[PDB]
Amino acid sequence: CGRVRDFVAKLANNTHQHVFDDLRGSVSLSWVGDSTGVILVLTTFHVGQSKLYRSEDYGKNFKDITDLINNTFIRTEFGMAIGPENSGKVVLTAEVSGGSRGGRIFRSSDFAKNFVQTDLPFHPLTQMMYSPQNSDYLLALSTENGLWVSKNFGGKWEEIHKAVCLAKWGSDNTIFFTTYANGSCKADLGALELWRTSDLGKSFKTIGVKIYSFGLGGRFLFASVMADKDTTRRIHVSTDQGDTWSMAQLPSVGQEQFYSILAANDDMVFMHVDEPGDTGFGTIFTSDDRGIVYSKSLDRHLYTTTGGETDFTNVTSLRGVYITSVLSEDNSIQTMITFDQGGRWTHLRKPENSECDATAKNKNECSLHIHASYSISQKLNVPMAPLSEPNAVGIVIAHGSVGDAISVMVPDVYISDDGGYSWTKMLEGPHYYTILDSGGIIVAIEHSSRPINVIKFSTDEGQCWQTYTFTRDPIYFTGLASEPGARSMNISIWGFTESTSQWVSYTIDFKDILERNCEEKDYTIWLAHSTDPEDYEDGCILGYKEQFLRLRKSSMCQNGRDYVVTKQPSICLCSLEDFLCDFGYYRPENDSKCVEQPELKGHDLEFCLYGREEHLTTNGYRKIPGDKCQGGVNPVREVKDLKKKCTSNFLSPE
Ligand SMILES: *[C@@H]1O[C@H](CO)[C@@H](O[C@@H]2O[C@H](CO)[C@@H](O[C@@H]3O[C@H](CO[C@H]4O[C@H](CO)[C@@H](O)[C@H](O)[C@@H]4O)[C@@H](O)[C@H](O)[C@@H]3O)[C@H](O)[C@H]2NC(C)=O)[C@H](O)[C@H]1NC(C)=O
Ligand SMILES: *[C@@H]1O[C@H](CO)[C@@H](O[C@@H]2O[C@H](CO)[C@@H](O[C@@H]3O[C@H](CO)[C@@H](O)[C@H](O)[C@@H]3O)[C@H](O)[C@H]2NC(C)=O)[C@H](O)[C@H]1NC(C)=O
Ligand SMILES: Cc1cc(=O)oc2c(CN[C@@H](CC(C)C)C(=O)O)c(O)ccc12
Repeated sequence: CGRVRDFVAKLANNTHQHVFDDLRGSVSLSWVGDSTGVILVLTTFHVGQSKLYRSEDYGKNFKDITDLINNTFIRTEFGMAIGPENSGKVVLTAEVSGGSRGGRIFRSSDFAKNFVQTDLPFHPLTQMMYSPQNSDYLLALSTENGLWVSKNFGGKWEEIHKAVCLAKWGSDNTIFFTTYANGSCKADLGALELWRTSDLGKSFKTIGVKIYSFGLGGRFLFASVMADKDTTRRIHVSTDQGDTWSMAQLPSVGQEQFYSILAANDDMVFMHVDEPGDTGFGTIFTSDDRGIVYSKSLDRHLYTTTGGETDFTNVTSLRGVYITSVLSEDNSIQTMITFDQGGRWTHLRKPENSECDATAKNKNECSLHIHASYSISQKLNVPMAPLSEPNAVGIVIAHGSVGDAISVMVPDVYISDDGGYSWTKMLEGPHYYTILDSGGIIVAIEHSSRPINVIKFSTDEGQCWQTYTFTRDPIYFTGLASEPGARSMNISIWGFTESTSQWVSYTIDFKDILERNCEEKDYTIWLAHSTDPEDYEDGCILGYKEQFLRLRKSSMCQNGRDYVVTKQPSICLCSLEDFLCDFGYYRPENDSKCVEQPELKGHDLEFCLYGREEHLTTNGYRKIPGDKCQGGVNPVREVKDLKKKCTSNFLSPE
């Protein structure tokens, strides 16, 4: 096919070895800041000692800064707490003598050039959490279940409430937290009170009662609330930060049951609801843009209750695309993909040249299935979960199998450049994989029981590969590290030599491999979501199309750190398919027409009794959240009031 020439020399001077000498136990790695190059490596020993290393070169060289922490012992439970973005804030938690009045931290605002020791008034139960708004604002939970806040980068701490189960930063330095009264968080479960502070503890407002748990995603604030004189509970939603609430359109659940936010974005959430009775699976619902009304997206979605693992995956390299696992009747697992944000799920098309396996009832006809958290947890030979990056358009890389179900065999690696519509076997056998330069470079390391001296790369998005021996002394591979955001040319291969064992890291700079900077000609026009190009609506997803400029497979050049994914939207005519049925409406049959329910049952009937004025009254149709369509069809009909229809059956008092 095609390759890069004289590459060996180009990677020769760019391969940078660093040996880590003393290392043991927990090894944490933290990137600090974007486009800084700062990496922290924290190690701990036990009968012990903590070693701390720093690199400004993206891992090409480190320097032992343990002398900055006074060679004291860092507790790994709390790891390295890194400030948001380029703040440079770094906080480590030291272990203190048993009798100490309070804990102790080592903090740096300088990207760990200098640290300062600070004795705390308390003992941290949790890692310290930075306010996303202001990186000098931190909150922590004490072992006494106190809520402590620092206005200056952990220098001074104030205890704002004395009983707290859970606490979170919202937007604008807001703090949400749950509290208890009588006794342990555990005991008062369901009886918890939900509070909010917007002043950092000057004043509070209790925005919920009978609270079980809460959580944030997108614009939504979710709270689980227990039913009066009952063992069950249900979701309530707030977009006003607790000021007003509304009951969700979801079913209630018992105590063995749970809710989970699978994904949330400014438009909506995917809510997973556990099935009653230890199924190991649930149903996924997608919400409307209020987070109030829930369409039912997927049945028998696999989510384990203990050590809860779900293969649910945002495919971040193309808009609207998500993959996940479902549990079949034959008790086997199948991967499904949605291109529309959960309006439709379907099996993943299999590679043209792939062959079906034993799991498949027909040798000619089967599909592609993806290994993800679940496979991993069951200890199938799976080095990495699925990878995609938003700056690498359409690209998805995953271990998988081709057949009627996820198979237990040793998986090859598969790739897609179109966002999951079509696939190809990228490499045979399990590999660790990473994306550099927004897809300009793909890198892979073989997964082996025995040591490896070799790395593999592709500049054509996985179509052909080349091989580079980065060391004479082969190592046992322990991981890849590369700058978050997939924009660098720099990749770190982590491992240890055969023993007297020690860790080493070989960091490779591809700057010479692609010497040429990409230019306008190197990009070609690509419509995302194309199915039938003769169709006027081809590629409309959620009301609109996007056309991209993508880097040619053939063209090899660096995209650049400043690279901008450029795309243009086309606004499609609204059709009924752009709407979801509103409360008390459903799509019977083939027709996409939303029609009125004859009567509301189950949680529909629950809501209908217990809902509120806005949602109970309806147009029968709402725009799918995030759906940008213009013109064409707007359903025309008058808002009705459904409260009468539910209460219609009940005898009412005077
Ligand atoms: C599945 O993965 C997709 C790819 O990552 C997700 O798409 C991304 O969604 C996020 C959030 O909706 C978008 O984030 C951007 O954030 C910046 C930050 O600016 C500020 O925005 C508001 C202020 O108005 C506030 O939240 C903060 O102050 C932020 O600092 C915005 O300026 C952007 O306009 C945009 O909102 C990404 O743009 C988007 N990526 C792509 C490639 O479209 C998708 O949401 C995921 N699905 C789910 C359900 O989570
Ligand atoms: C691969 O790793 C190397 C480090 O080994 C990274 O080197 C860094 O390169 C950037 C730009 O190429 C340098 O940035 C600087 O930016 C400021 C802002 O204008 C200005 O002083 C200069 O224009 C300068 O270029 C940075 O100093 C440099 N750092 C080191 C230690 O060499 C390189 O960025 C990595 N490659 C990629 C693609 O990320
Ligand atoms: C795996 C798992 C098991 C479980 O029992 O509960 C989970 C929950 C709890 N969800 C809360 C609702 C609230 C947080 C919005 C609730 O169920 O009341 C998760 O959020 C995520 C994962 C689990």
